[PDB]
Amino acid sequence: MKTGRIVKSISGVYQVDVNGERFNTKPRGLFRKKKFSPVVGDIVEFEVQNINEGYIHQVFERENELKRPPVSNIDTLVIVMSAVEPNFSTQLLDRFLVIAHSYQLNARILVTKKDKTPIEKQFEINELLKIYENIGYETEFIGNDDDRKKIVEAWPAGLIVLSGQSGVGKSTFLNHYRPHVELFERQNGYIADTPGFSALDFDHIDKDEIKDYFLELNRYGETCKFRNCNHIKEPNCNVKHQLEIGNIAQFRYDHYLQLFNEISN
Amino acid sequence: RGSHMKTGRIVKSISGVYQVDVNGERFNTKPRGLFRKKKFSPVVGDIVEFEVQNINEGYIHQVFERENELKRPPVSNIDTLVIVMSAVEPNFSTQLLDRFLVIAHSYQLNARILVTKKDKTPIEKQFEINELLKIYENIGYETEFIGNDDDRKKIVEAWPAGLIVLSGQSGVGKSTFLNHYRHVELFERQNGYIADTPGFSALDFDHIDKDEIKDYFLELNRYGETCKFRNCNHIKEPNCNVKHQLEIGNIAQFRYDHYLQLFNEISN
Ligand SMILES: [Zn+2]
Ligand SMILES: [Zn+2]
Repeated sequence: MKTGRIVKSISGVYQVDVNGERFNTKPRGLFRKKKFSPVVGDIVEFEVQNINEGYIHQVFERENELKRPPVSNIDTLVIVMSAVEPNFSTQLLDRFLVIAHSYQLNARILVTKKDKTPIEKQFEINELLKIYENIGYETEFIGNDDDRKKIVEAWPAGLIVLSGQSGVGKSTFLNHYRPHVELFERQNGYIADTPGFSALDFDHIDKDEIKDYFLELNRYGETCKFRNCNHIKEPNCNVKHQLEIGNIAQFRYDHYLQLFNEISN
Repeated sequence: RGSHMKTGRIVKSISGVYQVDVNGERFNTKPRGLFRKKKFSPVVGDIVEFEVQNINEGYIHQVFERENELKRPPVSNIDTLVIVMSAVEPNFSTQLLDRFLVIAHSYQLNARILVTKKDKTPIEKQFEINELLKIYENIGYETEFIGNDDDRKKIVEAWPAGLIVLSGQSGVGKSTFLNHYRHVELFERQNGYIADTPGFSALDFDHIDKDEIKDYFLELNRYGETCKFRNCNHIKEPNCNVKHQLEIGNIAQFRYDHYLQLFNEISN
């Protein structure tokens, strides 16, 4: 028996990587079901046959997954934002982070097009990224002067998936590895060759979960007077309080309220 | 207005006054003479009978025989020792966990296993760890694997009734469980109490003989019953059921390996 990640799917043959060695595996004889469809990202236990073939015994229960593209067990969603063309937007970035955590994904932030960004504007984005760093995210600000392969190689261990709108430069990263979805090797893991549905979407989300996905509202929410305080019109609200003494950025709370209202309608 | 003689647990010990919890009510008790005359040696966790004096104080009558204890810190009558290990920072070690379980059972403590930092752990490593925890489960331990997402107060509340002591080394996430509650003190929870402790160490080559080690590998204990050899240490003895169960996969190699290393280490 061997364990590894499915990196490639084609006509019901699943290619599992085990310590850099590829095995062309299939489902064992019995399996056809609603719970019988492996995806790229799946961790499987398989029995070796014919040197580099095998028969999948179990698919481990997925920690997470996306439907478009179909990919499971994502270790880090990199949210890719351009500094210009279009302008860096905390409204958009806050939306993306919320959707990331709605799918249970760890996220980090990558800003592109530094070399096309006026330095005064660069310094504005820097102070904004420090508020995201306060909240708990890793942030990077790059342009054409930075080695993209080494950026990708240095990201945390495991499966990287890139997410972000068209034209932010995701393919500039994905073409150091590439030329449906396939995983490619990094020194300490993998990267998917297809972005996470680009401008990512929420799937099902209720108005009461949004505060969970603002990680600082989540934290500061723990002592709000009301049990399930939405931090909107509740008295004795510690989010309102931490906002008032400046440990929550106003744009974060503004975006929270906008999204809360959007989801209710 | 209540009864005269009461039984409960010492939750706090400060300068010769022993605070005793009787059904959620605290009584500050001591021996009924000069503190000098050293009559009782009570420890946090002790079950004691006292006579009620001046409303919410008392005279200790009797400390019941300890079912178990630690000397460091000094705490008796532990219902569950929770061994807290990180998945990462530092890396999960079946070597260290096996050692901790041996110390635990050497003090006749029931143990369970808590792994932290799931959220900092690459998913492929998480599944490796889930696969190792299933082996400890087959051996008969309760196991949990948590990160930041999980509700601590809730987990710490859902553990078996009575006194929980968390044990594990520096920087593993233990402080985080206790902050929903706050030498040593017990804090009330629904269904019992909880306390802290800084992990084990010089407790192996402290009171354990080479011949006891196999008692505290719970599956070696159980399989050892039908070894032909008297006092079988499962090393080179023939007609060894441990060696046999191992050969057919009922004992994990890493368990037998850790047993062998520890045995050789205590032969010094
Ligand atoms: Zn609130
Ligand atoms: Zn034996």
